[PDB]
Amino acid sequence: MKNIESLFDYSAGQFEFIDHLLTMGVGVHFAALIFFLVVSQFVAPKYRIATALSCIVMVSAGLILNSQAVMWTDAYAYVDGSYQLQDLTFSNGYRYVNWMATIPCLLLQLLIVLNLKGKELFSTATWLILAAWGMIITGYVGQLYEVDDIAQLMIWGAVSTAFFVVMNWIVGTKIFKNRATMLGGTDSTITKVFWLMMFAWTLYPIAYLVPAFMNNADGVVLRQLLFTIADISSKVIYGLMITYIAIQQSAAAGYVPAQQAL
Ligand SMILES: CCCCCCCC/C=C\CCCCCCCC(=O)OC[C@H](O)CO
Ligand SMILES: *C/C=C(C)/C=C/C=C(C)/C=C/C1=C(C)CCCC1(C)C
Ligand SMILES: CCCCCCCC/C=C\CCCCCCCC(=O)O
Ligand SMILES: CCCCCCCC/C=C\CCCCCCCC(=O)O
Ligand SMILES: [Br-]
Ligand SMILES: [Br-]
Ligand SMILES: [Br-]
Ligand SMILES: [Br-]
Ligand SMILES: [Br-]
Ligand SMILES: [Br-]
Ligand SMILES: [Br-]
Repeated sequence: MKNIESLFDYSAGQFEFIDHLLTMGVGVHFAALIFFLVVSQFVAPKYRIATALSCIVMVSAGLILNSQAVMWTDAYAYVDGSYQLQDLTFSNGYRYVNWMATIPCLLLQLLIVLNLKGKELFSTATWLILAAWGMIITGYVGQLYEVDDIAQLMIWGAVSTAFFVVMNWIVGTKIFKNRATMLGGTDSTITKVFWLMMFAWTLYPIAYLVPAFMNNADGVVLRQLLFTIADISSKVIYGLMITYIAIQQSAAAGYVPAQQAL
């Protein structure tokens, strides 16, 4: 009731497009899961946790997308030419709770391939996860108001954006100060990962603001489209680049299965 999805009836085309976006997302993540599983054997032990974290992200995201898909079809029924709300079973909040889990995994695998270790790894990961959780929690509270109090959505979103900016400053600083440690030419690749991250993660706050500038059924569809683009880019494409960096550094470090795989 606190999300704009509950305010509208949906045409068959809108309803089925959203359903298909979610089910396609399930398939893409679970297909990627198998890929990350199989290639982990070609990653040196020092970096293998990075590929395992991608497996965890894939199944976490895939399970939540699958839950959303079923909740979507549970909540609406085709009545008198449109899909109409029948039950209070759909909200975007499950995405937020999930981010609490997937964002730390995405950040940790970056720090691993940057060759951080020991106290700097633990300390950097701690500040980053705290900043990320602050961002997610304040965003979560904000979107509880996307129907009733747009002013409060904006203020919680400004607080959330402050955490986001500080998080990105930490990430960028560690990347640019440590890329000279990277092997196999991946000092060039990691800079592209950072820019991919900036692009993909910024799509989420744009989706968060849809209720302010497109409060109608097509805005609901656009938000799910943006989430889909952002999810694939921030989790799947990002994970593929992290895995490439892990294998390339594994090979440059003399790990034979990595060398043969490449
Ligand atoms: C809610 C309103 C708040 C509005 C606030 C607007 C400020 C945005 C400016 C920068 C964002 C920081 C993004 C992080 C970019 C990377 C920075 C970095 O990596 O620094 C390089 C380092 O200094 C070299 O070694
Ligand atoms: C796979 C999911 C990812 C990488 C989620 C990332 C989410 C964000 C970067 C969220 C950012 C937000 C803001 C900066 C302000 C508005 C509220 C959020 C939480 C959507
Ligand atoms: C309040 C929340 C704080 C959460 C802090 C999280 C701490 C995570 C610390 C680092 C995890 C590293 C574990 C994997 C080791 C990889 C090193 C390697 O195998 O080469
Ligand atoms: C239970 C798991 C959550 C772990 C939280 C620990 C990390 C803390 C990070 C920043 C907290 C930001 C506080 C925002 C809460 C105010 C919203 C409200 O209470 O209405
Ligand atoms: Br239609
Ligand atoms: Br239509
Ligand atoms: Br190793
Ligand atoms: Br997720
Ligand atoms: Br179905
Ligand atoms: Br490259
Ligand atoms: Br939201």
